[PDB]
This record gives sequence, C-alpha cells and structure tokens, in this order.
Amino acid sequence: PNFSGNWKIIRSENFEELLKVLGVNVMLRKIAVAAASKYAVEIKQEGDTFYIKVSTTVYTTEINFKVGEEFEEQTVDGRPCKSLVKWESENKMVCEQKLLKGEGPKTSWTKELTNDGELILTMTADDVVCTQVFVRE
Ligand SMILES: *C/C=C(C)/C=C/C=C(C)/C=C/C1=C(C)CCCC1(C)C
Repeated sequence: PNFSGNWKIIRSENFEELLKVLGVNVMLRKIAVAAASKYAVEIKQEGDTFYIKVSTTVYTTEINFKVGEEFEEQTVDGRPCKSLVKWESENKMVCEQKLLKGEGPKTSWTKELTNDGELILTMTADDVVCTQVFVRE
C-alpha cells in the first residue's frame, strides 16, 4: 500500500468518549472535539519508514517511525510513551503504547488504507475506541 498523502478528516466518532477515559475535563473535551473537526494528517511513506505530521489550527506534531522499531511519541492526552508499530495485514498497521512514567489506561492506535481511498485511524483507551476517517486533499 502507499499511505502517502495529505489527508483531510471527514468523520470523527467517539473522540469525546476517548478523552473522557484519558481524564480530560468536560469543557476541554468539547474544545478538543471542535479542533478535530478540521484536522489534517500528512503522511510520507518510504517502504516501512513513515513520516507523519498531524496538524490542527494552532498545533502541529511529527511522528516518525520504522515498522517494528521502538520509538517515542505521546498518548492522545499528551503523556510520553514508547511505541511499536506492526503490520496486521497488507493495508493496516497497529501501534502499541507503553507509558514512560506512571500508570494509566492501555492506549494504542491503528491506521488502515481502504480500497476506496480512505484512511481510517482508530485510537483506543481501554474499552473505548475512537474512529476517524480521512480522504486525500
Ligand atoms: C498515525 C496517526 C496518528 C497517530 C494520529 C494521531 C492523532 C492524534 C493523536 C490527534 C490528536 C488530537 C488531539 C489530542 C486534540 C486535538 C485534536 C486532535 C484530533 C489533533
């Protein structure tokens, strides 16, 4: 597959519920949900190496990794973690995360390229799964 692209969000479900599990208070959850309404994901993929830039209106972050090699990023609620991405199939990868310090919910994410040109991101905290769908810009 080629995940490369400038991806624009078209749907976001269960994001507030995810943030609630992660301990974010109500007003900030609503504000974060609003920022997700228009956010972008830019992917450059070369073989098993990924460069990912996630951007909202006022914030941008980069996530760089090679599949199967541990790296450091942050959880959704911003806690530093160690991460490891593996393929689950031709067009889907899964990332397991472990907190660098302390305890907290078990978090992870997945990225899938569908056959109709959508990118599906999921983000999980314990029992709660957020699903977001993007198309290429
Ligand atoms: C592989 C693609 C990944 C890991 C995308 C991750 C995206 C996020 C962690 C998005 C986080 C956001 C917040 C934590 C609040 C502001 C809105 C978002 C959706 C940009």
